[PDB]
Amino acid sequence: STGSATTTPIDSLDDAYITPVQIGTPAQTLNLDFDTGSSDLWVFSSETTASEVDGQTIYTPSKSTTAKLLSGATWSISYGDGSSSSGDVYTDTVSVGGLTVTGQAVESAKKVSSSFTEDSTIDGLLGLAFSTLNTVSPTQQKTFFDNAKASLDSPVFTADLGYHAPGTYNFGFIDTTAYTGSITYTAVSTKQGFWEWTSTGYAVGSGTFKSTSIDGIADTGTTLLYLPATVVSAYWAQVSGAKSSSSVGGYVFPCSATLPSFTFGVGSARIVIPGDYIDFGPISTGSSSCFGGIQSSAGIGINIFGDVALKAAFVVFNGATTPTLGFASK
Repeated sequence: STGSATTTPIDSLDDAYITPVQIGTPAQTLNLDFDTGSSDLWVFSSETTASEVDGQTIYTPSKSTTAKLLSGATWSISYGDGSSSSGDVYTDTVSVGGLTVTGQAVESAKKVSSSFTEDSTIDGLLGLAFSTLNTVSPTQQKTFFDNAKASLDSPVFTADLGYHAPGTYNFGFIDTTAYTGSITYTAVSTKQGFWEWTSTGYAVGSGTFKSTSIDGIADTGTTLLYLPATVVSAYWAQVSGAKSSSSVGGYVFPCSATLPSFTFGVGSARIVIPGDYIDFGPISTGSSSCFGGIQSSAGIGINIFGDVALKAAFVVFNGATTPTLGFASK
């Protein structure tokens, strides 16, 4: 089997991407944030504290003839941005782009933190990291991809995120029309539960490539590109007036600037992030200070190849017995 679904930016900045997902019988379609950095499929629901729902579409398990309470199971998750959610668990039928999994754990939110409530466009998350990170207790549950894998034509999914435009998540096949050149595959460590890999270096604009190993994670659920402070300083030094602002929370730059590109290495191959992809717009409405899309990872503990990087590539998440990642230009 295969599936193919369009993913759409939630706003004009590409702050996140939503993909429609069918849950239950009859189908209830929710727009979920596909997150290769986490491993829970959780949704706003009829169980979510009413004051914490503000415009989201909810899953109502009592209206699904295939929903079953997973007795005794609870979940609770905290994300790198400080947001969180928790609740109980159903199993139900879940379809993405024509690919169907029966008995998928659908984690129903009883509580969500303010940033989820405040984002009316995201009805939940669909985790695509390794199932070892799934938070369901006392019986850990499998991701949608893990459950689908054996049925897929090939045990892979691909992320093709757009810049200021829709893109595609495919399951079970590699669309050879969706990228240019060849796909360069690189090793993955699953020891932390992430799609963790080592970039071979970087360049800023037209500058020379610096060969240096940068371990980080391919994370569709993180907006920006988080890299070591040395790398980030080298990038922003090429932008007149750019500075790191403690009060804003990262590098800012004059909105009048033209940003240089940023290149990252995948083996001997190179992925070029155009400068425009690094512009996240005014820090507050009407400001002439703009927020940068490349930020320091120093306070995180891990480097994160988030959407800013991934949207410049066609990315293969290869879930073969030994997982690997593939990157192609497009």
